[PDB]
Amino acid sequence: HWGYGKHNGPEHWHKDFPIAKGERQSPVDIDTHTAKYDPSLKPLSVSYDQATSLRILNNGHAFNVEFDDSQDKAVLKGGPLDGTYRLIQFHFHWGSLDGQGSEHTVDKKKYAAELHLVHWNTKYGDFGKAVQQPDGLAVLGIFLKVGSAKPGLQKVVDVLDSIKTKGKSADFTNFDPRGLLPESLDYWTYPGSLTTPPLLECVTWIVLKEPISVSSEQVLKFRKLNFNGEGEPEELMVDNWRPAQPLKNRQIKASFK
Ligand SMILES: NS(=O)(=O)c1ccc(SCc2ccc(Cl)cc2)s1
Ligand SMILES: [Zn+2]
Repeated sequence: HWGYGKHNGPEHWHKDFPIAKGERQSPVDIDTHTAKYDPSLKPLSVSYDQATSLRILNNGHAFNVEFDDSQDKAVLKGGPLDGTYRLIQFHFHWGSLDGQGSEHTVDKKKYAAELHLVHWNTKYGDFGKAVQQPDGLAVLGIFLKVGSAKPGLQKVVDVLDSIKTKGKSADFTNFDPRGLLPESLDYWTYPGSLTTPPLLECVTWIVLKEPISVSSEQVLKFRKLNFNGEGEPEELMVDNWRPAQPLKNRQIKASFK
């Protein structure tokens, strides 16, 4: 199976998922000087007051915090988007060391981690249908830097010891994802893909400019997770990021001057 190791990592993925070498792959480097301010972009609308978290799952690649997406409870709209996109899950990508971990980069800078809030376009009815469409998903990406703790992250951190290994899940209700946002919703946006297999070219990416800060201690607990299943040789869950891919024929737009 695919993963992040030496033998099954990003440089191998194209052998089973040829779209890995496609024309709208993610992540990318965001060249801040080349990104054009687009005064026609809207403020984003992040409506998470009725979000219903259900469960957290170690899927062998990351951990996903899952939401009830059976009604418009937690939705993303506006910005570059047409229509309404429902929150299904969030997850992170992180490094073995603070100097790497993000998937997007900003003028080649790597952040310690990157949060992805994954949303699907309601016009397609369910997530599986959405990922087959070029405007099927909207992923809100937020960089993490190490400094002061993020108080709204600690609930997530504290449940990680209960889902150490692949396939473990735990009940995770009443978690408010608004506590993971930065102050500003200034963003860059471009058309891209999933950053893991199957690498489908179905995402409008919205990457916030302002990182959140989390503590060393919080990230260290991410790095205690395991890629392996229970009882299997321990492989720490670290460096679960895909590097930047060719920009090709795409324009990154900025919401801000
Ligand atoms: N890291 S990311 O681009 O946000 C991300 C990669 C993978 C997803 S959900 C993966 C997947 C894709 C297709 C199906 Cl049908 C079920 C799950 S979001
Ligand atoms: Zn992701």
